[PDB]
Amino acid sequence: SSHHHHHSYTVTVATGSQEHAGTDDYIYLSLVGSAGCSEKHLLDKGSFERGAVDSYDVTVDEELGEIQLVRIEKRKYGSNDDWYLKYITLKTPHGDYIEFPCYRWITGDVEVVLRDGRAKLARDDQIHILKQHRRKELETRQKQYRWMEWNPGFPLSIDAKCHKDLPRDIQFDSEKGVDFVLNYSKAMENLFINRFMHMFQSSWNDFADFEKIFVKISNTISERVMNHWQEDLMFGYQFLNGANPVLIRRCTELPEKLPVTTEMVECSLERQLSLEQEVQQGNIFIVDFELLDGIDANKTDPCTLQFLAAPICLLYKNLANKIVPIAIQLNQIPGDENPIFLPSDAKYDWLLAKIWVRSSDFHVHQTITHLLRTHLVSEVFGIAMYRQLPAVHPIFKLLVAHVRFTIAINTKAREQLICECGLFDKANATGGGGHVQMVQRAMKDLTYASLCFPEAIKARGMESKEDIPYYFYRDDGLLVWEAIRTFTAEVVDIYYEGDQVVEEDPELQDFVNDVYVYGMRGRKSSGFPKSVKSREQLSEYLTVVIFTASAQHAAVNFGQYDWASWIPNAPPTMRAPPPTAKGVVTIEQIVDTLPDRGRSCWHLGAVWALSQFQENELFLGMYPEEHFIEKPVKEAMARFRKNLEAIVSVIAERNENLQLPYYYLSPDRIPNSVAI
Ligand SMILES: [Fe+2]
Repeated sequence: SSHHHHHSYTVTVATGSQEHAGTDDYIYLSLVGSAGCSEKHLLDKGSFERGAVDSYDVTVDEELGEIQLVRIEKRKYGSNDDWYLKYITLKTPHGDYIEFPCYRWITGDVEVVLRDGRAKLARDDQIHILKQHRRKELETRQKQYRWMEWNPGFPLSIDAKCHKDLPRDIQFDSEKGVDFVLNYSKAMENLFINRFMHMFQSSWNDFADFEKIFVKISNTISERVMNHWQEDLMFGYQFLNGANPVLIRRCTELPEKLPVTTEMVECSLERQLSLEQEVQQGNIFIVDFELLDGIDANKTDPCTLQFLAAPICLLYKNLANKIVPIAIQLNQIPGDENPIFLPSDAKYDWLLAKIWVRSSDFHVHQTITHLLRTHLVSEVFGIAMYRQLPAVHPIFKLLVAHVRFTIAINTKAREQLICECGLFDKANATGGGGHVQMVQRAMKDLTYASLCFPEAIKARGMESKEDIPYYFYRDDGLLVWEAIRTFTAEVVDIYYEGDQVVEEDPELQDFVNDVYVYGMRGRKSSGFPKSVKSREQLSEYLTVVIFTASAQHAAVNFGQYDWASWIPNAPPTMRAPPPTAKGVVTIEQIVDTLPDRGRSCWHLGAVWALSQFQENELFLGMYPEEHFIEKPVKEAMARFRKNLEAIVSVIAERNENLQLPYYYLSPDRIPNSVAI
C-alpha cells in the first residue's frame, strides 16, 4: 500500500480507506513557511488509490523556515473523483517531523489549507499567516454550514433540503450507503416478510398467525418478550431497563387527575400500608403521558382509523423491590368513560390497558427520547461546532468524532422518513403530523439540566440504588457519564490553564452562543448557557455533548428490535379507540386493534434496520482519525479507554447474574456518535 516517489522535504500523503476515497485527478501541494511559500508542486501523476500511502521528495527553490501551513489543490483529470485525504506529514530538511491532520473530502472546488496538528486557541496565534488562515476558515465554514428551520418550533438544523446538497465533508461515504428507503426495504427481505409489505387493510388472523412469522426472525430478548410480554413484571421492567427507560418518576403525591384509592389497589399492596402511606414511603411510581394529550392521530389512510391515548400508569415497588403496574387510566381527564383499569379486572381489560401504555411509550420513545433528544440535539452541537470552531481548535478535535455522520443521518431522515408522506407515516399512529406536534410540545421542556445525566436521574427521584435496586440504565449511565466527565475534564485542563482563558476564548463563546440562539431558539427557559466561563462549566458542557451523542443515543436506539419486534409489546399504531368500559373487550377485538399485516412489516423492517451496527463501527473512545497528535491528550485518551474497559467488566459481571442482561450501555457497544 506504500508508494515512494523519488525525484528537500519528504511529503507523506495518506488517502482514506472508504470505498470512493481514491482519486485520479491532479494533486498540487504547496508549503507555507514563516520565511516564504514554496512553489506549487504536482505530486507525481497517477492515482492516489483507496488506502494508499504515497511519499514524495520535494525540493524547494529557497529556505522556508518553520512550516505553518500546507496547501492542497485538486485539479481535474477526466471527471470529478472526490478524494478523501486523511493526513499529510512532512520531514523537513532540518530533520523535523510535522503532522497535518485533514480527514476531509477534497473535491476540485477549493484549495484545502491545513495547520499542523498541535491544538491551538485563538490566543495562541499571534502572527498574520495563522490569524488570517483561522479567520478565513471560519468565514468559509459559516458560508457552508448554515442554520435552517425545518419545521416550526423545532431546534434549527442544517440548511440543506437533501443529503446530496450537504457539504461533501458531512455526507455519508456514499449517497446510498446509509439510506432509509433502501435499508428498510432490505430489512423486509432479510426478515422474509416482503409479501405483506403493502397489505395495509388485512389483520393477522390471531396471535398464532403472527407468531408463525415472528419465530423465524426473533433474537434472544425479543423471544423472551414474546413468551413473557403479558406479565406485569415484564411490563414494569421495561420502564427501567427497556428501550425507553427515561419516563418513570417517583411519585410524591397522587395527582388529582388520577382518582385512585387504596380499596381499588389493595390487592396489589403488600406492606399493610394504605396507598397514601406507600406514596409517602417512596414505594409508588408514575409514568404520565400528558405530552400525548391532544396530538393528532394519523389520518393518512382513510380506510384505517388510527388512535392515540395519553395514559397515566401508576406503579408499585413490591416486597421483592420490583416495580409493577397497579393502575392505568388511559386518558388524562377522569370520568366514567375513562376507567381506571387494574390487575384485578377481567384478563383482557388489563392486558389491553397495558398494550395502550406500551403503544404510548413507543410514540414518546421514537419522537422525543430518540429523535428530538438525541438526534436533533446532537445535530445542533455539530452545526455549532462546524460554524464556530476551526479544525485546529482543541474542542473541534475532541468533538468532531462524536458528531460523525449526525447531520447526514438527520438529513436523510428529513428527506425520506419524517417528512410529509415519508416512511414514518406508514406504520405509526403519530404519523401525518402528530409527531411534529409532539416535538413542538417537548421543546418547551428540553432543558440543559435534563441532559445532565446525574441531575436528570435525581430530578425524577430515581437516584437511590438502595431504594430502587434494579435500574441498570441508571447504574451504567452514571458510570459512563463519569468516564466522559473525567476525560473531558482532563482535555480541558491541558488546553485551558484557567477560567479566564475559557471565558476569553471567542470561538468557544460563539460555539455556545450558536447552540443557545439557533439550536435552542434563544429560549431563556431552556437553561442552556449563553457563555461558558470556567473549566468546570466547559467540562460539563462537553460531557453533555459527548454523552448525548454516544451513550444516550445507544441506550435508546439499539434495543429497538429487542423490545419492539414483538409487536404487542410496542404497537406503532392502534386501529380502535381505547376501551371506555370494563367487561367488553375480547381477544379477537384486540387482534383487530393491533397493527395490520402491512404496518407490522414496515414496523419490523424499521426497528431491525435502525438497530444495526456497521461492520467497522467506531465505539466509544476509538479515535482512528488522529486530529489530536500531542502526547498529553493521547495519554488522556488512553486513560479514557482504560476507564471504559473497567466499565465493560463491571457490566459483564453484573449481567452474568441477571435473567435479562442489560448491555446497551456497555462501552464496547456504544458508538462514538449518532450515525443511525
Ligand atoms: Fe438513532
